Amino acid sequence: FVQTCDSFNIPLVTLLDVPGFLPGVDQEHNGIIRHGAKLLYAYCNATVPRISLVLRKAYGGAYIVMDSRSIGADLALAWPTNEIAVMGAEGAAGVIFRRDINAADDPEAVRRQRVEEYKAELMHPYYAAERGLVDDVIDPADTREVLIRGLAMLRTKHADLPMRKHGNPPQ
Amino acid sequence: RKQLDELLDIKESARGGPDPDATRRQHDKGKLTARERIELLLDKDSFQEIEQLRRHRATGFGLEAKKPYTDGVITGWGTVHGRTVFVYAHDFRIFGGALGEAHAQKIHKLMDMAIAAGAPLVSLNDGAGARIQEGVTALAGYGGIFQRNTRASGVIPQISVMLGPCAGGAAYSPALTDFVFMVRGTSQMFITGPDVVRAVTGEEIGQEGLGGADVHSRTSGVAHFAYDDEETCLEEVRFLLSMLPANNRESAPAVPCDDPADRRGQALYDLVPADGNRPYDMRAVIEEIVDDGTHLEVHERWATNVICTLARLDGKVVGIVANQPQSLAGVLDIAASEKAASFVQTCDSFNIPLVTLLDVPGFLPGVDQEHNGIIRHGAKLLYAYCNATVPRISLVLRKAYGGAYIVMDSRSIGADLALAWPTNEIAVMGAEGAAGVIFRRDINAADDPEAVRRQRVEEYKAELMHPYYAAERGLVDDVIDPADTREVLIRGLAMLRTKHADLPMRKHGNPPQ
Amino acid sequence: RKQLDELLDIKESARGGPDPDATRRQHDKGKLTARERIELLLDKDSFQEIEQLRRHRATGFGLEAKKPYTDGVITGWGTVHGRTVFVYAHDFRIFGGALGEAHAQKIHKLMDMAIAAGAPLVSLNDGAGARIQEGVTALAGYGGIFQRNTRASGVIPQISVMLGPCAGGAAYSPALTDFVFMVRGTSQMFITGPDVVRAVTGEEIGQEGLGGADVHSRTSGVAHFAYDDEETCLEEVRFLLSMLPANNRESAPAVPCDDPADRRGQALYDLVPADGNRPYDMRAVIEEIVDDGTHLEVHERWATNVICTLARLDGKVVGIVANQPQSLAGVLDIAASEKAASFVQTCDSFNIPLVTLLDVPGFLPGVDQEHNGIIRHGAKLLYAYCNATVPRISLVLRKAYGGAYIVMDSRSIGADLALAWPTNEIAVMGAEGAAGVIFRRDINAADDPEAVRRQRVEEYKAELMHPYYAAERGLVDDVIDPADTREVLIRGLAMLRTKHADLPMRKHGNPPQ
Repeated sequence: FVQTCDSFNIPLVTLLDVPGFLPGVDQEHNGIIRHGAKLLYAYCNATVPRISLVLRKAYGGAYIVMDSRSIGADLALAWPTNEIAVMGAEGAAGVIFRRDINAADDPEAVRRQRVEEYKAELMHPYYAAERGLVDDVIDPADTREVLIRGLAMLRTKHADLPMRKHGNPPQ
Repeated sequence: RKQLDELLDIKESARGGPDPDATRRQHDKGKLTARERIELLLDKDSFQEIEQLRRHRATGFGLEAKKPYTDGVITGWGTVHGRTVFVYAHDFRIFGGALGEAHAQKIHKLMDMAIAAGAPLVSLNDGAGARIQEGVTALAGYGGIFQRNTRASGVIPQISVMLGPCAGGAAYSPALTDFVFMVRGTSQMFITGPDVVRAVTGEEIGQEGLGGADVHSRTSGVAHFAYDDEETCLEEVRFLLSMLPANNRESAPAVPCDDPADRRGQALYDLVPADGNRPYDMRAVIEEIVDDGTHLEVHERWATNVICTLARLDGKVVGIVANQPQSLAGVLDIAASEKAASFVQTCDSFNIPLVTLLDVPGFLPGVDQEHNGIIRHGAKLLYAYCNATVPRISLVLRKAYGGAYIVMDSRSIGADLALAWPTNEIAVMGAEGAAGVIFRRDINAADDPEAVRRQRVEEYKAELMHPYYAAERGLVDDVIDPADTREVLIRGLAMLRTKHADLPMRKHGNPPQ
Repeated sequence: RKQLDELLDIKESARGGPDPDATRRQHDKGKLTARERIELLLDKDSFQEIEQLRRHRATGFGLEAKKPYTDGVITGWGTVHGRTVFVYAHDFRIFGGALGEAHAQKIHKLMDMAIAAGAPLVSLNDGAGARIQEGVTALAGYGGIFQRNTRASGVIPQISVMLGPCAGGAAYSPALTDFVFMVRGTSQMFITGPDVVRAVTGEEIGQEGLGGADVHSRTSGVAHFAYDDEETCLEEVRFLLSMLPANNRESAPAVPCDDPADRRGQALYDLVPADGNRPYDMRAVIEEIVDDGTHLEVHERWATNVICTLARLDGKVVGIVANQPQSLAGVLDIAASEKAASFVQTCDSFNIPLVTLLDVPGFLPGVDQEHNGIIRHGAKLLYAYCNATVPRISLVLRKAYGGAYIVMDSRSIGADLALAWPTNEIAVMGAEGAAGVIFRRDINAADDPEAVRRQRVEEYKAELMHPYYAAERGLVDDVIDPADTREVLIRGLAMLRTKHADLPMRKHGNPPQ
């Protein structure tokens, strides 16, 4: 769909609420690595206006593949309900404070504390906006107007593609 | 003089990595260090390093205390067989080779230098995932890597060598490159690791069973090559680089050839039965034809019903796509279509001529094939050949039936030359089943309708499917002595060397996904 | 929702800046806030902000304690007269508007959006230098700004509005833009500030004396415009944008014109003396000729011996270069050459036609001019005209002597049309000088040498310097009724509107520095 829209000069709006990729032997053995790369390639190679908007979850590689600023989106927006993170706080605090959790008279209160400290520094709804990974956090009810105004500013976008016969996208 | 001593100390401290315990843990796993791998890849003394002394600038969660030199990736350039190559190599000893902001900017800088120079880019991968301590800031670093893989695609050769664990988004970087090499035991690739698959699906599986070199080499198609150890793997990376151009503005480098070029292939008379039911190893045919019997097979252990291999004819690189009658009777299926499409596309973008050897009875039948989309996967091979502008020669050895004849670089989809052996059967293969309608009057007359059907089918085949029918209609350019194959291909490719073809005005085609 | 209420609170907290004292301190200095300036520049309710919530991540020297939203810069886009314009404005209330790493990346992002969209870029500058506390890391942020100013140069109009202090490398960003506006009293620009000049050179000077709007407007040439207040300044920025195209692929936008193209110019008979010794204001001539007497003079108060101004003829933008006989007798000097070269280059790159009005006796003589390089500075104007591909019309009102005639868009350097009034004197030098050299021998002999001279001068002036000499030899295309000037220029420009001229195959010329 991205490839078709791109080649016929149709602007792309991506709405994220994605926890990750489908786990399983079925997915890895049938090549999610090469099939997932097709979506990534289509967005990276796209030259039409591109806006991404995170509604809720945007975790790990999936955040990056769904037209993140990092792969060339012209604008990235988020709702105040956004959770943009590499992984869950429980997992991250788990590894970082392994030593402090193993010790302590109350392992489960030192875990719950380090999770809250991790979330407060690295995983809150304003973290992405404070670092420029998203361009604004918006009132959900303004979504229609913000997309219209973004696309109108981007209507004249020229981007150049490299000198080649064709890319070698994943088959 | 104080300053020089300080400089030798800091360089020695950066070269040795963060501590010698981390080196021992790496060697204990049967893995080499980033620097040992760069030395095996590159010509002696060719390596020039960039940003050796780079360190992270992150804070929180103990990062201020652990700022090792290189920040976990070694970046620079050297030579392979005298030609410049750009390389980056993760250092697993530094945060498990995990991606930081500074680490990522070093990779961005090096990838940009490869694209700017028009020279190949080799990744020696041992490190996946964002540093959890840096957060999404570091995750965003993968974006710039993906953009650069995509900009470089079909511009400079990109080789990915997997020499360690690779979990999550990071695995997509190799997927965007031209060739993926894996080492058995020490390397794995998956998007979601075994811990999370157990928790979610309930399936129980180890790292090797989920995403080992044997999985990706034989089942998934993610790995083009698999090797027992790092030494053999990096030897074959050097050999592949010797068969590829530096960039899409050059042809693969030619070598001097002692192998005469008029050397007759009388052995082909015995290797290929005239009995169309008996199989053979198509590799034995390739080995007879190409310079010194040398070829580098890609996806050797995936979809073995097709062969994709790089070889030389009169010292000049060629890519060969060939049905393997030994394996699923040489039919095309989803996997073979994906394998051949990928190979044709790569050769085309790097100015490598294509020779297609046909012995194909059709496509693999089954609910499995139709339900999982052979229509859109088979179209990938068709698109890759139709869209190809390198010299293209097809040669029918035995069977070429239906759509499969047309898809395997027929003259009808734009092959420059089509040849056939006298053993060729080029047919539509629907006569059985058309015979009912075509001969309905004769069958209805009966006195054994089945034997009058079988007779009229044989009469149809004798008039429209004999060995000289294609040649008499111009579907093939000649019927040749099998033993002249090597010479005819050499002379064909030499006539086509100067072929320019123009591609249409577009951003890109919309090939089937 | 709790989340919406939190969002309105954080946005209100970002809009109002770090503390309520800071706004009053900005107003007390006679300055507006960044947001008030953006409201004066842009059409009501057109402004869309990006990265309002961005905050720094630096840790030196007490920074970790004050991380205000937005950093020190407001970035976004809106419209001026319905056309999209990109803007960044320093917020002096945050670290004195000084450049941090995050602040710089916001500016990089916004400049990239302007270049990608092909629309003008306006900087509302109130911020001096890198944050000293962030160090070389922050300083390197200016590099990316400089690269983008350079890539954008002659592609999109770049306007710099100086509304505060500007010390150091930062001043070079405006220098790379097309037009610099300054406000008297509240704005200054210098590379080295008064503190450091005292310590090193021992000269004592204030900020206003070193780099005020009057210094840069009248002496240095760094400022194209100067205004008493911000309100008039930003009104004139909007007016300049209405005369410029969005990018180098468009012409300046035309407006409807009810000022007839038909004769209006009988006043020119009185404004311009036939007595070649007597001055006049060349602006009075321009005001007669152009639509409604409206023109926007650039570098009004610098090198007043030349006029560069933007006006309209029949609703279409034109750039006018004209000698000012009122000021240094209308000679060309270093400053005038630099001023006109800059103006011709800008008009050419933005597809604005050029009309040149000559009344020029020669170049300013003296050691000062020759020793400070009139040879290389005069060549800048020559290069700009020779290299120009827009429609070009020159019109000689009175004097056009020697190299000055040739440099001011003569037919000989590629003017499409050259016109003259019947008051024209086109010659290699004055009659006095020419007769002097030609008849040196006959004057030095005979009786009444200062009477033979008087005779030969009168004969030279009558025979070689009459108003029809140039026209009879094809150096000018026509001699016109002064009162027809407006109509002849309109008709000439309309014939030349479709002019395509090709530029040579090169990275860039090597114009004189």
